[PDB]
Amino acid sequence: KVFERCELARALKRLGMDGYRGISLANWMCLAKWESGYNTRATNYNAGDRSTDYGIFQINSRYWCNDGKTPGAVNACHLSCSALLQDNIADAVACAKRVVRDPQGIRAWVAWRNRCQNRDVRQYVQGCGV
Ligand code: NA
Repeated sequence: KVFERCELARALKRLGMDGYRGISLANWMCLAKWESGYNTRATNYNAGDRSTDYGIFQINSRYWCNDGKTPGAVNACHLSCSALLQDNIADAVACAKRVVRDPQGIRAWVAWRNRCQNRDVRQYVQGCGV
């Protein structure tokens, strides 16, 4: 599923993402925008280390979910990576919450640093009623 901007903003707020571990909703929106373009089925193979990024937040198979083919990987979210490709984003949100529970927080995603950090991210949530 490819979510529309405000549709996604409203869903995330309902899922308790606004202010989660100090992270505003607009930041989560900026991350989803740059990682997948709000697309839940997005997958990206990293030829360099044999891992794959899954779903709306492009969560990596090396530390977060299990896809069985990634070398020396863990499954911290305790989920099959398939769970991160559903139209229902409940599991992906639960896993994203787990990711930011580590010291790096939202910085764990390089895209966030490149395109969201220190920028005016208000545009991502404007007019959505959140
Ligand atoms: Na894994």
